[PDB]
Amino acid sequence: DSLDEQRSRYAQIKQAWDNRQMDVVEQMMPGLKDYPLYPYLEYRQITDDLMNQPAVTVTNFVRANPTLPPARTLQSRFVNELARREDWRGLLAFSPEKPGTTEAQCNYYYAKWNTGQSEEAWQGAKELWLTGKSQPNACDKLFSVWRASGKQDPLAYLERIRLAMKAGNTGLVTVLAGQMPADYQTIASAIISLANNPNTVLTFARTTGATDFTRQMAAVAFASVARQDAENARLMIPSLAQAQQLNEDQIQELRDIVAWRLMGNDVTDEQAKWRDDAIMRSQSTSLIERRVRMALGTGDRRGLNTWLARLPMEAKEKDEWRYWQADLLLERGREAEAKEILHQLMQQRGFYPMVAAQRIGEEYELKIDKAPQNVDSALTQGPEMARVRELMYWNLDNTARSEWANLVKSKSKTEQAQLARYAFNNQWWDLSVQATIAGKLWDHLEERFPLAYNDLFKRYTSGKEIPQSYAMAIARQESAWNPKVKSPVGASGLMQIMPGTATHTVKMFSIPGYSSPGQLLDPETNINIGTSYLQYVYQQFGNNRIFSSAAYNAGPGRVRTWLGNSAGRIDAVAFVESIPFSETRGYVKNVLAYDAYYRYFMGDKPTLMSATEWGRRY
Ligand SMILES: CC(=O)N[C@H]1[C@H](O[C@H]2[C@H](O[C@H](C)C(=O)N[C@@H](C)C(=O)N[C@H](C)C(=O)O)[C@@H](NC(C)=O)[C@@H]3OC[C@H]2O3)O[C@H](CO)[C@@H](O)[C@@H]1O
Repeated sequence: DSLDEQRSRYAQIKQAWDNRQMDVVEQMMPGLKDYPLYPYLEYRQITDDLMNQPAVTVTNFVRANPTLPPARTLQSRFVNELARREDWRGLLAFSPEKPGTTEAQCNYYYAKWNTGQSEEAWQGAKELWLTGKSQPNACDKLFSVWRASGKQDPLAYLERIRLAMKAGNTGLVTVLAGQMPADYQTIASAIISLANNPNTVLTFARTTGATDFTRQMAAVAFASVARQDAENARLMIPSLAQAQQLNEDQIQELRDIVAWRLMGNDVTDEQAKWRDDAIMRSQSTSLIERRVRMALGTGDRRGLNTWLARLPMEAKEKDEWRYWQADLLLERGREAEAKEILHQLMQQRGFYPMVAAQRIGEEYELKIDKAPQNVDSALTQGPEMARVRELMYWNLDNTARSEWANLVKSKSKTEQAQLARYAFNNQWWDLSVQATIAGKLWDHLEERFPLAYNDLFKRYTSGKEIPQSYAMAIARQESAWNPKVKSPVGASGLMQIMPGTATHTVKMFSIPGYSSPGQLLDPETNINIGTSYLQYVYQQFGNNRIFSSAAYNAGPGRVRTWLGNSAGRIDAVAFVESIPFSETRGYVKNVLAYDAYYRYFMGDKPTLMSATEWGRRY
């Protein structure tokens, strides 16, 4: 036998298994014991009949496979199965210690109650209870018996209502208030009315006794009101402060909430004056930073000087604010002071350090730390690495990511760098990036930005205007090179393409052969459709990477709106910094920095922006 022959038998047993040709599977299983992925076959077998599995079988499998990701998750999964059987005694015999998942934890504590360990059951219940998040259905029975015991502190009950409200979990706020303990029954209806409609906040505030609880509840609803109508909330502050006898800090929080909603282009002069007075009296760093961005996005020089100065000392340490301090100093004719800041920025890694270099006409120096010459360690020769090798061979990147996560975890920086280089050497691009992240190897640029799917990117950009380096930068930011990754919202593959976008792109470009979003997990298909849409927004916005990256992330419409706001009054850097969506702003910064890294590894000059992008009016 050989690894090569086992690979064929492995693919064949999975094929038979998928067809439920169990006679073939039973005959083939024994002959695959020496294949690295045999534990995955055993796991599938055990879970196939989990409802009839004795605990001893599960315990034995979990103990025999300590580094197998699914063996680790089987612990919590079986705890849930024992709960389903109502085998409380068995659950604790199988899992004497608190399990890993929340659902399993709910069942673990209910098992404790069922076996006479009430005090311990209550300690766990309270810990699972104190969250604004909706917990697993399994916890319902636990919270119920906990409350029925008389040991549930009513203050803890009211506290979860506060947490739920803050989390925006109004459905939970309502359910809790609907089952309100007698202690707080008098305000139950008011709370339900507040969660149902935040516009009842003034009524809520006036009809309930002002306490820390009602003040916090009202403050959350107030922010919901400000989001729907900033003026309505602005005008309500006096009455709310009087209704709840709010102190200075509490009144300022209300001012901050409204100020956040008056950052639009449509604000009146009265609203703008009120907003700026509120921000002047604020202690909120993020609010002041948003105001600075408003000055940057409108070309307001005096405003930039004023608001940058209002930032607390700590915020002024940030790369962006240091650059904008230098920008102000340059215009003031303080060359030496400004250029020393820019030179200090150039010594660091990132977007601004590269902007600093281009600003003063100096070539940016990439700091590249090399991994060790020898990457072969005990970690690269053990059984877990052998499983990683097989998983990657079958293109099971998500499954391999979990194995790799265990392998790089709790390792020295040296070992994590060797693992990154080992992955890099084997062209396991996503694993290479994953190891650099785990080890925080930020200056190991070669392993952080591998030339992944190079031939495909070249082929699919040769007929387009978007640079190959640019398409790769976008992919790097989107998927960290894992072709099988999907976001919570459904974005898929290397370029994180949404199903709707793929369909719309295929139609717009008359691309053949696309019939299912599942194909987005194929590297070539993903790169084909992704480079197509990227080229679309690129040409639509005049071959400008700031606009195309922002459009790829937030959509063409948002970019048009932002450009209508700045209206040709600002420069490239101010446009990037003033982007109002933090996700898109960070996305653009990362992509521009990554494109420079890719140009470098391709042998081109890594200048941050083209002369056209750098000099254009925004
Ligand atoms: C698969 C997916 O969800 N993709 C979305 C992508 O999400 C990234 C995102 O990465 C950010 C930039 C990050 O800082 N990640 C950490 C792990 C990191 O240290 N990165 C290093 C700088 C590096 O070298 O890469 C994170 N997501 C969020 C929501 O914050 C998270 O980490 C990796 C992925 O999940 O973000 C894109 C938008 O920026 C999105 O379009 C894409 O669907």
